[PDB]
Amino acid sequence: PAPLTLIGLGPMGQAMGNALLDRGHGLTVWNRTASRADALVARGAVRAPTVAAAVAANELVVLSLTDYDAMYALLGPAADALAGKVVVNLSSDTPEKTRAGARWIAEHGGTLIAGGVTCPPSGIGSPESSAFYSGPSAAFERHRETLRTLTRTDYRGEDPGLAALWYQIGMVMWWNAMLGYLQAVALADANGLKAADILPHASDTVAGLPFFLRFYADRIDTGHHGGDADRLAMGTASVEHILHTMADSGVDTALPEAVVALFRRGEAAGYAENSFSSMVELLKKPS
Amino acid sequence: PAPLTLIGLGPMGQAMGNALLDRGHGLTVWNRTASRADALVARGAVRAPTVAAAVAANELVVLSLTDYDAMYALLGPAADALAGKVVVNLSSDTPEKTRAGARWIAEHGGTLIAGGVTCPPSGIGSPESSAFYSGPSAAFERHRETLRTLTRTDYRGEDPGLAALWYQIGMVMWWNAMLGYLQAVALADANGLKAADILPHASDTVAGLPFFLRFYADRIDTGHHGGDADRLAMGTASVEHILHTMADSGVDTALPEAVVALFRRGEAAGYAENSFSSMVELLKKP
Ligand SMILES: NC(=O)c1ccc[n+]([C@@H]2O[C@H](COP(=O)([O-])OP(=O)(O)OC[C@H]3O[C@@H](n4cnc5c(N)ncnc54)[C@H](OP(=O)(O)O)[C@@H]3O)[C@@H](O)[C@H]2O)c1
Ligand SMILES: NC(=O)c1ccc[n+]([C@@H]2O[C@H](COP(=O)([O-])OP(=O)(O)OC[C@H]3O[C@@H](n4cnc5c(N)ncnc54)[C@H](OP(=O)(O)O)[C@@H]3O)[C@@H](O)[C@H]2O)c1
Repeated sequence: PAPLTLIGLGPMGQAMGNALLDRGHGLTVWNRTASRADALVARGAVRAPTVAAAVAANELVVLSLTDYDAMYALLGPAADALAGKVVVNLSSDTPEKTRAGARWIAEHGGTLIAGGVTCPPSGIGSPESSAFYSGPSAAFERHRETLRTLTRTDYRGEDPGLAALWYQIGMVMWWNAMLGYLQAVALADANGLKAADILPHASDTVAGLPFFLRFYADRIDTGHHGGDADRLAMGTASVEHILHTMADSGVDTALPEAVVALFRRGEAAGYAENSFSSMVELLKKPS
Repeated sequence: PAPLTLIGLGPMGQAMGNALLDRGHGLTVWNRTASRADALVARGAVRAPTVAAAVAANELVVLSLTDYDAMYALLGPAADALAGKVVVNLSSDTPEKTRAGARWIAEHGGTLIAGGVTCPPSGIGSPESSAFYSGPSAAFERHRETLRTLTRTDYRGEDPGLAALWYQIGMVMWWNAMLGYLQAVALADANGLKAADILPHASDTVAGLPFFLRFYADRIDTGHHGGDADRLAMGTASVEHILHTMADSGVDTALPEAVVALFRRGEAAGYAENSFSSMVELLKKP
């Protein structure tokens, strides 16, 4: 196993450091809050005295930070010593800001590989986990085996904005679903029900969603949103029932209102008799 | 196989009527659009000439209409014939509209059992189909074996609105995830990808949700909102990245702004260093 540097020891960074040590990689770590490296150092990791020494310790530098602005904040002061470094940035950001980070790293002599890890910390090191990757192909294949200690690698191409784009595409569905979980848990609590009580029904509901994703993927791609499978106006009545159920129980309604608002736009565009998938045409319009 | 009356012959009522005839139930049907009963009547179902005759023909009356206002419009003129009837209303609506409907059926001598079917029409009669049920237990227990012809019966309690409540609880996440799929498709199309291209990743995303449902289940229930797996402030940046990715790609941001606004309410309430699950404290009833 190759040696490498890991900067950023939040929930994800902690998990990566433990999985890299599990594999036997000579690991050099650094974190702004130094205390978060203690457990990894006790397991055999080398604590870098500074972030510059961390970068200098290896060719491969992995970052697990909140966003790309934290990269400039951490790597900025000693950016002159980034020449010849391979910076694998596993932080979420937009495709535009991801490209900007790649441009900034190249201008200082390094090369940036963009990554988007699609698993929680407990998923690091497991082969069922995956992560999108885009950036320079040669530098990626040169460090793919080390990156495969963390997750499976899904290389998307040369443009660094690709991995960030793919990460956002899945996360917009994920946050929508999990905020609906909190919304469902809040409704259950107002009626004397726990998250553990609604867990089986909530899990069965989301587990059947792939069948509908497949059924509507083919239909959306033909560009025709016929109301033969479902009628948007019936979806409006359904989400309105959710909203009023929430309000009747005294539960916050901010997100149910936003859902109803989009259906009302679908009806305002004349899509009442078409499938609810027709709203993908409103969603493609700017603003 | 007890006889019963079925009113409401849309796609759901059609499947129930066929499933009942399959098992051998004596079926009286009526629909506002009378031609909808043609296939069921050719199969042996008795067509009632009026809604009054339909209600008077049996003790068990099953409704499969749009909402509970449709029950008032339909049964209102025949409200006298409701005395002694057991109305099993399988239409989806809010718990409160269900409770008002139960009081209305009680005011006219009957008793209402509410049902929340969690399967499409093609699931009716299938063994793995299920429906929530609420209302007076004795009236439900006397007709449970007939209702079990349609789906499995999941009795949830005496409160008539309980069946609708459980239906709504599952539907919050279903619509949130499905609408998010449309958002992902639109973002994908603005960047040269089709729904077929992001379908495998979208399927992985939703199929991995039950792990996160279990992970945050007992944490939310015990009030443990620690930031060992996630900090809310990190999620704020993440949903801000989605929002500006939508904006940069020139697609709609209405729901991404609504998601960002909720996260910022979490920070505003002092939860920035807690897990994102702590936002349930903001969504809860006083
Ligand atoms: N959490 C997840 O489950 C998960 C999974 C996949 C993707 N991601 C992405 O992975 C990244 C890491 O998230 P996370 O949850 O592991 O942790 P996080 O809470 O976002 O923090 C990660 C690290 O960023 C550092 N950091 C943030 N802002 C900084 C700044 N201005 N200057 C210096 N250091 C800064 C923190 O340093 P300190 O230790 O000093 O605070 C911390 O070590 C994010 O981009 C996230 O979207 C999250
Ligand atoms: N279909 C599903 O995927 C599904 C799954 C779960 C449960 N459900 C719930 O099951 C119920 C029925 O589903 P569906 O697809 O059959 O709905 P639908 O197609 O809208 O059927 C509505 C039925 O109610 C009748 N109706 C509506 N308004 C009326 C009024 N004012 N007076 C008299 N009759 C009236 C209609 O009669 P006409 O024929 O004369 O128009 C029709 O028979 C809904 O509440 C739905 O949410 C549906």
